[PDB]
Amino acid sequence: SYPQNCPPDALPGTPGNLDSAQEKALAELRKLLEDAGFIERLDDSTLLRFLRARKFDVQLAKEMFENCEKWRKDYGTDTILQDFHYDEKPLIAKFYPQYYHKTDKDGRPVYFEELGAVNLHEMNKVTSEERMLKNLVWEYESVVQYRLPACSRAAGHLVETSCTIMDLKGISISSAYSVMSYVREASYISQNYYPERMGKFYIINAPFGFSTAFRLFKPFLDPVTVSKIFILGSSYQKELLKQIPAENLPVKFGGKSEVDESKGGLYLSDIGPWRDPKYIGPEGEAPEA
Ligand SMILES: CCCCCCCC/C=C\CCCCCCCC(=O)O[C@@H](COC(=O)CCCCCCCCCCCCCCC)COP(=O)([O-])OCC[N+](C)(C)C
Repeated sequence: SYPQNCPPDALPGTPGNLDSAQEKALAELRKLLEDAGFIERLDDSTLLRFLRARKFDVQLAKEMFENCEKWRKDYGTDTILQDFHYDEKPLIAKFYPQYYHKTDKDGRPVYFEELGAVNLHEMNKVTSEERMLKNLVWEYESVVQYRLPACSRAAGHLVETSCTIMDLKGISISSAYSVMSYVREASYISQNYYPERMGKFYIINAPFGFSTAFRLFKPFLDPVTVSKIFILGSSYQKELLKQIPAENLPVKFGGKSEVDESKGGLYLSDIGPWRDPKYIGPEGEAPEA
């Protein structure tokens, strides 16, 4: 168990903040699904996320959920946490940092990626696209099962979304052509299978003409997705501190938070309430390496 209701000042159609019509829509969809033979992921949070993804259209949300359930069983997502071994992670992480550090003002996990060293040919030597997306699915289920529950216990309310920061420092804009396929697949996964899991998505240190580049990706992205994405130049600090306390924001990004050499520095640690024994529960500590 952990807090299951969003704060009351959150949007409607989120748990704890339903009107009678949203209520009836949730009970209807739940009954449809129970009739279909489903069992897992009939909790308020999940179903309201699919409803919200379809503006509370019951038949459309049901179709969404059913396709997602189908893909979970086709991809083997339900055991992926125990059946995927991303052994090449220490290699890829040196091109492509992907880490967490603490929480935002609403309790969301803060997730970071740095793209300035990503080189496609090198990682092509290290891995395949299919495995990188297996790892993406793996990190989604991991944040769901470990990070979000602890985050919810720490905030005192439900937390179901991430605060993501993606640093473009040092990318070459001409590189974007090379990753559309990957982005198309990643976004396809995030939108159809993890709906309503984005919270805020900053893009910092963006180089000039990047707003032009991002156009190549826009035909992949839901409008709800694009409304979450906030593109910034090198003046990102004030904006980040609006959303994350300085104590929780790494020093390289304008805040005051630090990680020691001992603990693996910023990249290799995984500091946050999902590491705190006060806030870990029946799910245990997140896998860590
Ligand atoms: C060799 C093998 C294959 C090769 C693959 C190589 C590709 C690798 C390289 C780079 C990958 C870059 C894109 C990755 C997409 C990340 C999105 C994501 O996580 O999903 C988000 C959906 O959000 C979207 O759908 C929006 C994505 C658009 C922004 C990306 C364009 C910037 C690229 C600039 C171009 C620079 C080019 C660089 C060159 C100097 C969800 O966000 P969230 O909920 O906050 O996150 C969930 C948290 N979790 C995931 C931890 C669970």
